Amino acid sequence: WLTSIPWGKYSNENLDLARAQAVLEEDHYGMEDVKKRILEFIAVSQLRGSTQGKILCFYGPPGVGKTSIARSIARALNREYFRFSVGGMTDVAEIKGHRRTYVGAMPGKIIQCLKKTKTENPLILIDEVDKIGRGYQGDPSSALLELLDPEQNANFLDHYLDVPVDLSKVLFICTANVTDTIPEPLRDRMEMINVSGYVAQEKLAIAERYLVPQARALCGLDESKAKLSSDVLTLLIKQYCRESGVRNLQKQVEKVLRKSAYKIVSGEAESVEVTPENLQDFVGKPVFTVERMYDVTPPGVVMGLAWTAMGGSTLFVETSLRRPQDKDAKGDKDGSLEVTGQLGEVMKESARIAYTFARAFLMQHAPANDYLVTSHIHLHVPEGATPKDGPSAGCTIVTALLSLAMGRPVRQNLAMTGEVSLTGKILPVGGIKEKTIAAKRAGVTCIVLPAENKKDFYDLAAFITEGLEVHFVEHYREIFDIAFPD
Amino acid sequence: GGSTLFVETSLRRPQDKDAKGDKDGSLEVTGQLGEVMKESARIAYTFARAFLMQHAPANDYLVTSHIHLHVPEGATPKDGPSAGCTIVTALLSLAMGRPVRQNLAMTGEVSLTGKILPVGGIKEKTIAAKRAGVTCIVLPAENKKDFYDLAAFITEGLEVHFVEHYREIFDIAFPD
Amino acid sequence: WLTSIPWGKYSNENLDLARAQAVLEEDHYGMEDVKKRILEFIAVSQLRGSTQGKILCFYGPP
Amino acid sequence: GVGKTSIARSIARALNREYFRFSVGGMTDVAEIKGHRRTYVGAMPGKIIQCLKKTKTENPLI
Repeated sequence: WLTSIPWGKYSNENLDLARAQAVLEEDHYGMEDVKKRILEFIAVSQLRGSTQGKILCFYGPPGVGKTSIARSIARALNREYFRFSVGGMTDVAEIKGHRRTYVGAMPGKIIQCLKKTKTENPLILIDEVDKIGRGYQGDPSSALLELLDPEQNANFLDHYLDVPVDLSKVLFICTANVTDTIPEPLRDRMEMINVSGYVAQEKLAIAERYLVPQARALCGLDESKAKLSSDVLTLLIKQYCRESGVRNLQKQVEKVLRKSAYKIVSGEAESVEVTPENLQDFVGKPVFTVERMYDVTPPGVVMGLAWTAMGGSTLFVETSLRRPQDKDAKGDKDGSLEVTGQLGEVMKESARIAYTFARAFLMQHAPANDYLVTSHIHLHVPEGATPKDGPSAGCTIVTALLSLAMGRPVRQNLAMTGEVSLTGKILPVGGIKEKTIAAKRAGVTCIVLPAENKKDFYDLAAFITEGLEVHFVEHYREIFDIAFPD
Repeated sequence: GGSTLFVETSLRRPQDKDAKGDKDGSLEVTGQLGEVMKESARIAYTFARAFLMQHAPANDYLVTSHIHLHVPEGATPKDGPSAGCTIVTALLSLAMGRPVRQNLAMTGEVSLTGKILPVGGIKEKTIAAKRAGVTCIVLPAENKKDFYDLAAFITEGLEVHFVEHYREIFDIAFPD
Repeated sequence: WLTSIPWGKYSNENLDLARAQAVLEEDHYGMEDVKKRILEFIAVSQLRGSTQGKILCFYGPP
Repeated sequence: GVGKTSIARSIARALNREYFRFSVGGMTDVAEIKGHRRTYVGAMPGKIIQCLKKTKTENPLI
């Protein structure tokens, strides 16, 4: 075990920027930030000699190409590759081996990585960093810190092998679908890159240039026998697949290619020209026949954008009058409110703040409207949004409560996300790009965002912001003139 | 497999504690309820209340009455919320007393407003209903393909009913 | 234990689809999805040559 | 991000006494400070023991 380890053996690293740039572009679509960061890394390493190894993490929805882009980076840089599923782990021993006192004790897994790669400047991937239990007899995060410290990593040693080994030239990648649960000490030490979903156009491009040939090769097929139209892929994306990722699209394309291969072997068509008419037999029938859960937004229900752990979503904040408005015409009782959605205490406080603001705003605008003051109401804000992004539904909550008070439905194909501050001031929120792609995928044409988030919508591409009559606000009153124009 | 579970509702307390009383008609739920299913039961409760208020405003039963509902267990938590429609119709029947139409089954999630979402186990629930001997089955519209992907011999003897909103169901179980 | 292991020994695999389909229909009724999935697996393994191994689960009532 | 760790390093450099760091935050078990009983299979001493071994000094800067 000691001898098989490389010692001073550094894998030759690619340094030409154009070549690695082209490799990354041909192995992947989009991901401009990741490719630019790798180009900066190569430029630094070529401008400072020794092949330093920098740490970073890729945060984004699944089925986006994090493992694939890391593999492409290992390929382009010419350095080796090795991954590790840290998710749900509770035994640090595998990273440190043992004390050597066991029967044939093994070293740490990084020792195995160095042995297999045979070189001391490899690419290492860590998947499900956010899923670490860090429970009893575990706490591997500390070891991870020991690994990811810019200075301590240089003297890393194992329980099995107490000799130190340099981990400064080793490049580290980490992948997660959310940035909150990952430990803060581990969070700070490494930078954080956003690979954020795809719209139908990006998914179609990825499928036609990366998924279809890949699965044809997987199914032992050629570009002539199995033919898929871009229209077929678009229809599949719209109806057979509803998420920000690409994984389910991969499953469907693999299924159709499997059926095509079977039809070629035992069937009659030496080659197949897949079309939607034939897509029905190749896959089945549309699963998501509805673009949205609602299309008119009746009174008391409003669309909102949620930055759930898996990309973005178009949730529907709903309200109902759960008691007769007039128990006693003289009665000056409080219009109690019930809230559902598995809400935390911060969510409950935000709902209370939105309730107070809605009452005040009605009293300012419709003083005779005692509906909100005197009515027992129930609002359901669907869960799924991360707790940090949850308070972004206050704007929805307010407009939905107003609509219920006056009965005026919110404007159709309208989505919003923002945070109220007990007076109407709308604050910036996170997950702007995921929410934008969700709204685009849901048919939203008008979108309301805080002014402070304007940039996170303007830094987006142009083909991701077509038909979105954006509405940038700082105070809630403006929205009342948008959601309720008349 | 699948089963047919009879959701039950009872008035576990006197309706007229005080004629002028404006107290909430609280509801208790049995069936080893999880948090998600408890929230689904609450949502169905409020939806049924609002539905009565709209359809029968003079009916204060669901509002001024303390009720108990039991959903028989066996269903996995994922499929649990599918009984929201059953809960709503059971509460409505207890409110008006009109017994639900016989040989009628239903399953579908509710969204605090009556919109009905697709549910899983369509084939398994269909065979459970067929073995149970029903004729009218209510399913979400979005589940329709999952019911039409079944064989032909597996659907005779029942009149399927597809829906995307609960009002249609109120027009089915309570035709009169 | 080390020597008793089959090293490089691969059980000969049926590849014809008619006979396998008839066998599946003879030994069972229904399960059409499973039967056609096995047919597709055999077709893929035959087209690509080597007897590829694949993972799949059968979920249903006991 | 003010320079507490940096100025502790500077103090260790100036005094010439060795330096070592120990993150006690988010920590529950006392084992990492006092090791183990030496009887548990694969037992380890306290992290301070590792510090004393590494520094090769009796008066380092922890």
